[PDB]
Order: sequence, then C-alpha cells, then structure tokens
Amino acid sequence: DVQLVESGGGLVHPGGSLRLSCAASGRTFSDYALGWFRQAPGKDREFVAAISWSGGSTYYADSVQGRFTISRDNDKNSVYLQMNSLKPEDTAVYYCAADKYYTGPGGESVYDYWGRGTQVTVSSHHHHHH
Repeated sequence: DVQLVESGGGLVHPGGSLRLSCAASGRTFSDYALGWFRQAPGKDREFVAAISWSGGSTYYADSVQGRFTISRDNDKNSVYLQMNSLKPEDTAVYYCAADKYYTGPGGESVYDYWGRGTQVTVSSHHHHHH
C-alpha cells in the first residue's frame, strides 16, 4: 500500500540544474529499491536512474550518466534526482517507482509501485537570430 509522490519539476533554461524528490508513505521505506523513469512528449517512458535498498548500488541511463545523480535519505523516506547541465532533450514528465524485491538498470515493468509524475521543461527563450 506504499504511496509515492514526486516534487521539484519546473521550467529550466538549457545548462540549468533541477532537483527532484520522491517521498514514500509509511516507515518501511528501507524495504524498497527505487528508480526514476521519464516520459518525453508523446513517447514511450524510458529508464533514468535506479538505487538499491541501501544506496550501495546505482545505475544511470546512458543519455544521463555523469550529469544526473540519484541519492536516498531514509530519515526523510525519500529518493532524489539531482539533474545538472540540462538539455532540451531532458524535457519529460519524471516518474519515480518502488519495488521491495528488484533493483538494477531498466526493468520498468518489474516495479510494483508508481508515483504521479512531475513535469520538467527544459526550454530556451525561443530567440532565433537569422
């Protein structure tokens, strides 16, 4: 019956940073491995990052590795996704997911629990010089 809620989405200029959080209900949070997934406008959802029960093991999607960092704080029942040097291609609704039994890269369909999603828009001022 674990409930997940993401926060932190917003409109950011390219090169900008953004920090997302995903908080879980109850106090059995350490029993869950978590992941971040994202859905770009009208596309299939893709893997972003994953973190094990103890933050010991982490995985990143190839398009985000090095720019993004996933972390966890058991005292705040939360996982975070720190995004640096954002690109227009990072525009998506970001979702967090939880599972008591599996951790690793990908495995979207494996996760048992899902958040609501938080929107991340990476946009310039749309100024065109011709």
